[PDB]
Amino acid sequence: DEEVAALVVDNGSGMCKAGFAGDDAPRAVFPSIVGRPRKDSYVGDEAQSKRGILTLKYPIEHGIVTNWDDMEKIWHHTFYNELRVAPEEHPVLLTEAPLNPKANREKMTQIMFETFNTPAMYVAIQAVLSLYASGRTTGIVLDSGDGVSHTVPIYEGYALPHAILRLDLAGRDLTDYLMKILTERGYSFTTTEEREIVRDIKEKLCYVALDFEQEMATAASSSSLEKSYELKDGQVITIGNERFRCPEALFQPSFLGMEACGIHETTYNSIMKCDVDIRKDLYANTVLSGGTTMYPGIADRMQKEITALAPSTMKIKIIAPPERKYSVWIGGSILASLSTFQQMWISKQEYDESGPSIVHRKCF
Ligand SMILES: Nc1ncnc2c1ncn2[C@@H]1O[C@H](COP(=O)(O)OP(=O)(O)O)[C@@H](O)[C@H]1O
Repeated sequence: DEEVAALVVDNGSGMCKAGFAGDDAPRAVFPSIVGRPRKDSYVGDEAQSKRGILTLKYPIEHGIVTNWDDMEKIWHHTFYNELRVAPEEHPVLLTEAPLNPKANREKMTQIMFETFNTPAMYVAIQAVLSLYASGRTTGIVLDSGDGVSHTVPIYEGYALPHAILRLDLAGRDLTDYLMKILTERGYSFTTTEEREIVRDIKEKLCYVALDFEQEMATAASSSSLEKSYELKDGQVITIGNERFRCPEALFQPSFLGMEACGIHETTYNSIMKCDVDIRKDLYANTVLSGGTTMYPGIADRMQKEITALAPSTMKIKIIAPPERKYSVWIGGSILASLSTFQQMWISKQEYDESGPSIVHRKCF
């Protein structure tokens, strides 16, 4: 091979995924955190491990970069610590959130070429990459991560900004809600350490009920839905209706005091904002992505809820890839490996010729 490996870096609100184009999975995943004492800067797992003696910062808390100084440190960490490569020696494909401000796109571009001296780079919308990973160029993606969720209609490879909806309800909120209802049950999960334990309980024992009320009735009259969970100190606790009550908040945000529409309604509203001529393509190609869409039963629940909102004559299909937790990264690996994509990279030459603003033309 003549070309060096290209890098794929998925910038997540909670976890960053990094690896090499062509691979089937990211080589590294770490917390999008930077910490400094209350070694001068700590990034990733280490910052989390030593959070006791540090003040943590979340530079991309809700999907959008808010502090470029710390984001630069996360990227430095990604190259030198996680992937152990020199960025000046590899093209880099970066991901961005839907509705990312134009100025931010230019900033990312300038930093890659001027700070890291990348030989080439490109930036793609997360939702679009997930759609690519599913083998489609048209459809609507419901991306629910750690600090944010989005419904992104995509037609022929292009996201439709006017129809994109943002929901400030995701994995983080669900974890805290589970801590709250488990505490109401009689336990006590309130500390940061306990938040990590509940996050684990959430990822392992929660599920989306097909019918909330029926599930609540079953849990109230029997122990058939109860599951045991063992804490590190040996204590075994019981999780009952909390298993499905937690993710139910995605469909009924009021449980969290939020007036926002649930994910099914948000998906429907996005589709309705698109040209009537492509709505059927979206209904027939609703793809789920992100860690928060991993709950067992979520696909069937979405199918049921969307069917209730859409015309009776509409064909509804929910696609839930088993590997959807990393579909963004995988889509990037696929894209960066495409023969026709090689001409699309922004080269250092092109950057020197046109400057940061070239990103709008090259990465439309
Ligand atoms: N199996 C699972 N069930 C439910 N939630 C999960 C599961 N696996 C991961 N999560 C949650 O998904 C979120 C992270 O997903 P991700 O798409 O990586 O987000 P981001 O890109 O914003 O960091 C976290 O809140 C995590 O707890």
